[PDB]
Amino acid sequence: LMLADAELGMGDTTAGEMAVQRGLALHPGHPEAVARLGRVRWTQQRHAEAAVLLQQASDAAPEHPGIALWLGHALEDAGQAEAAAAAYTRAHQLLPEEPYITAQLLNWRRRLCDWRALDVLSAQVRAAVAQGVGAVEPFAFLSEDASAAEQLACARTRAQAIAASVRPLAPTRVRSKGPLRVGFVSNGFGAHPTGLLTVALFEALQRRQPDLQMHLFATSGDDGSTLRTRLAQASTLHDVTALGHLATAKHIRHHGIDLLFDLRGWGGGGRPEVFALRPAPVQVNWLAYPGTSGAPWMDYVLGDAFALPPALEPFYSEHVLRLQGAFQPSDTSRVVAEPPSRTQCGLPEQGVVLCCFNNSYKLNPQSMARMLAVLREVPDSVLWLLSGPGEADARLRAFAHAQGVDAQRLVFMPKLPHPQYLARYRHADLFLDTHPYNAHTTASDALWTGCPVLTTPGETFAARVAGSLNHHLGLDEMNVADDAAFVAKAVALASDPAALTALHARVDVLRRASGVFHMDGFADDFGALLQALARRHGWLGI
Ligand SMILES: O=c1ccn([C@@H]2O[C@H](COP(=O)(O)CP(=O)(O)O)[C@@H](O)[C@H]2O)c(=O)[nH]1
Repeated sequence: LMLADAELGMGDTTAGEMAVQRGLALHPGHPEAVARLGRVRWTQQRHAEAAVLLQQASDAAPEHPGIALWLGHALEDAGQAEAAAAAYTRAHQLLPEEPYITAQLLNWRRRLCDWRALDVLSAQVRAAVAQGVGAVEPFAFLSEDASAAEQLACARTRAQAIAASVRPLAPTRVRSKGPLRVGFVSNGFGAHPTGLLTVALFEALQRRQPDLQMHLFATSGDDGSTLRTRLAQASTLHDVTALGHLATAKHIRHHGIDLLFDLRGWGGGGRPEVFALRPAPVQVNWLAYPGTSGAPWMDYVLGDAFALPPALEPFYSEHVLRLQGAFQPSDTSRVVAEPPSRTQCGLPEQGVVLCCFNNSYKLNPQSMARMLAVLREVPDSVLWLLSGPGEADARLRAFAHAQGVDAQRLVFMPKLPHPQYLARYRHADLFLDTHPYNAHTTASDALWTGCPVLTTPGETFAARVAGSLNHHLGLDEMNVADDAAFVAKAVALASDPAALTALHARVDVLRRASGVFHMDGFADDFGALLQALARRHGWLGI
């Protein structure tokens, strides 16, 4: 059992199982034992079986904390959202002081739009980051009202834990001579944000920057998307799913990558330990983790003048590089299809449709309140949202009612295949952004379909992304100072269709004319920046 933990700790789940099972062989029905078995299952990804057992073991010892949290982990990944929440609750009841349970609880509550004791929970996670302690996940922490400084703190602490338990590969340099090898590590190469944002760029680079060798290190297998196949077509895609961290790192070294981009990085399925092994001489943070890595192994972050302005530099560990337009490319080959009718989409046939298709953890009391206030001031408006996990949708219905709006004014879109979800935007009149974690991919999606995005650019990179897209498009009037200006601008537009029509017209002009959706230009800018970076590190060219 002690043995079994070490065996499980090591990775040998089968030997782990064998040990545990002999443990149970002694006292059948025992909490401490029954739980480890369920943890084997969880590790083995037999997630429904993990939860049966941890429920047996939880029920026999309603008081171990310990076991409660582990049952949460298992119920989370088994898609039993509300029950996983109820388990983290208990684990928090038993140990209110442990800023490792609180962090997992808070995050799971944001994702279910459960806001009980939110501020008290957030404070305790922020306290934990200020001493950290250290538990706290930098991705989850993005959802909090913390400053750039606090996110950095959270990220270092997490980075230090990794850098301590890893020995870097032998240092190497950028080749002085020959075509530059450029590498990108992601689990999202396919029908995922990363694949979706980068695909038209890679095809543009393949055509326009022949002196750069693109390499994609995919930490996920083929999902059968046209994205994965296009990405494969436009580069050398290496499937490294199932290689451990070190073998992944060695495989990047084997290919002699000069510049290596981390697309995810604190992400969730991200392999930051691969970066921690420094397989490439220059390592860049870009695009799909909207914050600092906080990490000694990351040389650079790639941003832009708006989303990462001079006043944000003190709060990055990386050195800051900027593109000449927005940091964010997108799939400009996408023909947005026509949606079903409004009725077929749950929408009324008349009425202004305000929408926000953001992830549930981005929808907080502040972002919701201000969307709801727009609805109160605009008679026949409707609010169109992504349907969310567990009972998320019902909690927002109750909150709308509490905020003095008819709950039936909220329409919840089920998750759709990307081409179908994209088409939904043609029914939307205005996209209402979230704070402090902006719409990112979803804002690019919205604008590409022709739907304007209203945002309140904040003080962190993650609260400035929507506003960068507006800024680089020329839509400055859609970046407003605060909640009051937000509700006012939206109300102004929603209650005057002629101005609204003019705005859609304006977005169409600016869509075609600005550099924002010009992936050829993006490729030339990106490539030139890569080349100039490489010469700064001794590349002589060719
Ligand atoms: O019904 C849907 C809903 C969402 N998306 C896609 O879900 C993704 C946005 O999800 P994220 O919040 O994890 C990524 P971000 O925070 O970096 O912006 C995009 O790929 C959307 O096109 C769909 O394709 N269909």
